[PDB]
Amino acid sequence: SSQIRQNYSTEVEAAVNRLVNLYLRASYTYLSLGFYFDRDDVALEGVCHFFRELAEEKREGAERLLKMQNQRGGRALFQDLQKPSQDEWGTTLDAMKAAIVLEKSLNQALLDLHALGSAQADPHLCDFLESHFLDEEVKLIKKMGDHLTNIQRLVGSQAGLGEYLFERLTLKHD
Amino acid sequence: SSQIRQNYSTEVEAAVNRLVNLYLRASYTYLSLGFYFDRDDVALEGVCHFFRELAEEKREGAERLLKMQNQRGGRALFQDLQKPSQDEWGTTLDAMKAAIVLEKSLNQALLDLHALGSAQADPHLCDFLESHFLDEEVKLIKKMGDHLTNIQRLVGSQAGLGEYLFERLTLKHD
Amino acid sequence: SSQIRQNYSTEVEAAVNRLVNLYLRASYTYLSLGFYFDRDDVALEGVCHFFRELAEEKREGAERLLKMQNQRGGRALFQDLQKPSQDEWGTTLDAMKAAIVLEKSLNQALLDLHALGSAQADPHLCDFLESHFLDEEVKLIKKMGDHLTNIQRLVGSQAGLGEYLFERLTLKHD
Amino acid sequence: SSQIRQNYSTEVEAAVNRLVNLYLRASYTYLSLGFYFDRDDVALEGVCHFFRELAEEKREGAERLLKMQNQRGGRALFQDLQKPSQDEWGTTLDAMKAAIVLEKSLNQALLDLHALGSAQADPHLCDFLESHFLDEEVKLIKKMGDHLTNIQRLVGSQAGLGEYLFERLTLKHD
Repeated sequence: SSQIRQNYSTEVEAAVNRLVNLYLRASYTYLSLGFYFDRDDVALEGVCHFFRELAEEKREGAERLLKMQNQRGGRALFQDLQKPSQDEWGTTLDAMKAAIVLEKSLNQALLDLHALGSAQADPHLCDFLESHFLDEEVKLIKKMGDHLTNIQRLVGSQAGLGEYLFERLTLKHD
Repeated sequence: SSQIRQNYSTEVEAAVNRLVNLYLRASYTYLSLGFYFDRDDVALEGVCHFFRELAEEKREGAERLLKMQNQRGGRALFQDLQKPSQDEWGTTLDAMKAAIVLEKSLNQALLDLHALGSAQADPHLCDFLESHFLDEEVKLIKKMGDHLTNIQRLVGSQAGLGEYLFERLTLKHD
Repeated sequence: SSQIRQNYSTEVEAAVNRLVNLYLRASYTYLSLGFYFDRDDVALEGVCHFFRELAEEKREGAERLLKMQNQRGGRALFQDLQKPSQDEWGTTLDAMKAAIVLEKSLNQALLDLHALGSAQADPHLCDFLESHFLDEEVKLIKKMGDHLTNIQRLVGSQAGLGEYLFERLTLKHD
Repeated sequence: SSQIRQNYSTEVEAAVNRLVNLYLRASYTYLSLGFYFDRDDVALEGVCHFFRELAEEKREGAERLLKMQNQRGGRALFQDLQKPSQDEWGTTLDAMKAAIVLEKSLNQALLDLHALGSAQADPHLCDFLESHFLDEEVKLIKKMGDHLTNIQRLVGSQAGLGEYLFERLTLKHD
């Protein structure tokens, strides 16, 4: 193993490596969601921008885990990154419902790793997770929850106008 | 009684103490109205913000009365604060109708205390009330009157879109 | 329930709601303590000040819990707010002793909610509490412990003068 | 009478003239109180400043009334100014006691003039009095009430030390 490793289990090392793949795959998904709203036949700039920023955020989440792996003396392993589940993502409502499901599963994975951390008695991992990932995740899912109920009230009324105005007044103005 | 008290009646002292409870209870109500519009399933940020600022304003109104009580040589008494009448507040229209009724009754209470003040021949109380509470109250109820007729024109048309746009263009932009 | 709620239990939702009531009621207690020391026959401005700033702090502690409730997917419920235990609070010593007892029970409430959070396996709650309430509470109860021993040495020597000097050199100068 | 005079009664005109004398005499009393605390055998600088600033305030109050008399079309009449009731004023406690009694009588005079103003239906006089004198008077009598209970707790412990620390920490530092 390596000279610096201390109270870092193979069970956690392997789970951190699996979580890096999940973050990296969420990133790839948001890259796909963002460039779909840039198509000339979808053309919702604010929505493209929303998903592109989250792509970057998840890539950074994966790098932060990758660096931690190395601080603890673990060794990183990279697996294939499955392409995003869909190639066309629908409307803003369909894309937001897809994104919150995605975030929810990333959050479950953090929660599972944290439970491992405490089972393994690793206070540093538990802290690392609580400090950088657990709250960010709770805030993001609430933002997305908020966006869903606002898209749902607009789109119920007049779907095309609703999508344009949400993108216009919430995503290009908040 | 206390060395500084002069032309301050027990009838007014008791009414000021009752008005502190009313302000404090209005504050608690606006705290409840504001955090309802923050729920992920209501998600109207501007409306949450409107009621949260009024919560603060009413708490300050109660403190201003509390300080006056002490300047006049009266003694403050605090009673229980009843929880807000409702736990879920409806839509922006239902919340604004509830708020203007609330303001109207606070205003009636000021008006009643002012009438006491003049019956008791207390020029300072009458001035204190006219200077800090009576005009603020008249302006606030007119603002709320204005908001009601604007929410009512939007919501008549397309209710969901109407609520989003009011929150968007009047409360996040005025 | 709500689309965003995840790993948030009823035990804890219910417990945050009651802790909101405790904070709000501590807030109301300090309002009373602060305005008591403003009475012309007590006249200790630094003490009035001390307790008024704690009233603001506990009201904000309650709003911070209320905002988290909504981020997690929980639903806020407000109960009546019991009036402060006393109407007249005695001397600075009697007031500090009551205040440290109040903070101690607030702290026990946080400590019990923290224990719930971990029994329920809620890492985010435990983190939120550790980050915003647990340390602030330890530091405040120490500041108050310090203040009691200083008031006790002063007041032991000469009562009136000891209260005046503590208010003058510790509360109007620290 | 004068081309500008309108709804100004001869009763109010005369009462303003008597209030000018009261203010001017209160001013003369504070001039005396202030230079008494400047005597080398009293030597309480903060107490001297306190009463000298009030002397100046009362002379300005008298000038405010005189300018009003002229705006209303009234005619000012000046009577003899009786010398202060005492030539030696005792201790800070005795001097504060005397001063609060002086402000109380000035305040009763304002109140009685206000009552006249309303009996005569003089809205401008009532406003003038409310705006410039009635509140200033309620805050000053509270400050003096605060000062008396602070001097009484000090002086009750060790009279010479109590007077020195009051002058030192409240009047040279508040």
